[PDB]
Amino acid sequence: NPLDKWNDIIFHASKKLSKKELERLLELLALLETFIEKEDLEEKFESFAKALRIDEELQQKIESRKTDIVIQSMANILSG
Amino acid sequence: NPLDKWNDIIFHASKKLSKKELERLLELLALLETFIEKEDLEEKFESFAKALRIDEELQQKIESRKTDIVIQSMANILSG
Repeated sequence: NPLDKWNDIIFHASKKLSKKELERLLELLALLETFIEKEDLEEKFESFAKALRIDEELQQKIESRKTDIVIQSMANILSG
Repeated sequence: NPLDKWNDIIFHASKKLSKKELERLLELLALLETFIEKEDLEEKFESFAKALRIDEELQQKIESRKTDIVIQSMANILSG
């Protein structure tokens, strides 16, 4: 449901603000991915990622992180 | 303009497919951020990021990476 609210805000904000926020996220993703390559960590990331299907603790940490991202995102849009 | 096409596809695909794709990206961002923390790389990432305003070469690499992300994203939506 926090994620539903994020989607609501994205799709109902002005096209100008939603576009800027999604581009911000795209750029951050690109930076992060590029950093991981620059530092040769790709295999390590991949392992760490598989865990999510099974590991309850990680699932909790990622879920908490996604909400933090949503909150920032929402703020950015409301902030203008 | 590649980014405009991404936005077009996001906002004009079914709400079901666009929501799933944006959630996929959110989860990936959360994984990446969490990984960087788990590995104590936060300061290093931050420096690497500042460069983007000035460094032509990085600007090119990130720009190429964003397009790759867009292409995958678009494919995901078209793929269903």
